[PDB]
Amino acid sequence: SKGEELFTGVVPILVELDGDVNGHKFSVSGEGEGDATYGKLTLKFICTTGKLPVPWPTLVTTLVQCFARYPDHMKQHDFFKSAMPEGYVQERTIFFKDDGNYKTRAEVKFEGDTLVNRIELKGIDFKEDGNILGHKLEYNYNHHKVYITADKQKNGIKVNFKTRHNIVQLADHYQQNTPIGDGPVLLPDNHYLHTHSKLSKDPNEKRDHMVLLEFVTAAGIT
Ligand SMILES: [Cl-]
Ligand SMILES: [Zn+2]
Ligand SMILES: [Zn+2]
Ligand SMILES: [Zn+2]
Ligand SMILES: [Zn+2]
Ligand SMILES: [Zn+2]
Repeated sequence: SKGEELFTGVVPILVELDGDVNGHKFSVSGEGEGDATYGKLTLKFICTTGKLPVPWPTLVTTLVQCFARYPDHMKQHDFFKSAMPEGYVQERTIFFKDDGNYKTRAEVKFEGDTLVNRIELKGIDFKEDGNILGHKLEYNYNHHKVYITADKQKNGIKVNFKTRHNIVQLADHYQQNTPIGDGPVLLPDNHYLHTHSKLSKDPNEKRDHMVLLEFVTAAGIT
């Protein structure tokens, strides 16, 4: 697709999130770069409103799958790049086992050379002594397969996966992505993305933050 040509090199990224979980409002901003040729994302996130009222790892999935590396034989299945530069809307619900849920809406699109992911998140029904509001999560390495199928009536895709974070907390993620523009997109055969991520800290950063390194690779079609 033509969208694909936009990702041939290193692309700067801006990520922005306004959130409200059980009435606790906050905001996060992040920046870095993506290199789809390697499926590689490197980002640093800051909580601009002070202390994050939820654990950083619970926000990773919310905080740009257009940077996935699609092998050559699968490139006709890359919906995400095909929707660019006009972009796509990503809507998710995340159901935390025995606890609350997040509902999110994001617009992912190019603003000139910058890929911008602008998000709103609302979280409800969380328990005060649950794992999310009680901040009980580890902060290490994860790998999850992200399953994708076409949603042809909406000219987009439907996505599902599970996460697990050690305290273990389970979450079911359900996602729908729809193009912003009216032009043609690639509607994929069923496949999945390997999503491998590592969180860390910047030793010189005083603000509440997260450094993220992520490698995303499409698979599941022989
Ligand atoms: Cl994986
Ligand atoms: Zn925490
Ligand atoms: Zn809004
Ligand atoms: Zn493992
Ligand atoms: Zn989790
Ligand atoms: Zn994997």
